[PDB]
Amino acid sequence: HRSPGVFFDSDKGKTHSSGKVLYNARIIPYRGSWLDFEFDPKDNLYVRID
DNA sequence: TTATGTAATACGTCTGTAACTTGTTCTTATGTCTGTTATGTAGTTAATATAATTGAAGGATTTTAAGA
Repeated sequence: HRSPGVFFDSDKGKTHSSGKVLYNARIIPYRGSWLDFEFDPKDNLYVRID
């Protein structure tokens, strides 16, 4: 499985019309809720909870 | 020649078998009534107590309605 902790990933420029590689961070515990922090194509940082 | 008397032979026939049928008589299987016990239903309890719940997770593409 995936080790608990924080993983920093990117979409490799395959989502938006332009390249615009978008970066996100995901924290996963052994037990509990997930947290996500993404970048949008407008260069603003957003949060997702579960 | 012809009466006579035996003998073959064909037909009734008296009786022994068997089929058709009923009486009735006894036995048994079944349907029903009744009494008793277990099952199924229902109502009530009065320190006080006053916004769940449990997960779940590397998807990748299309098409089509709402929002602006």
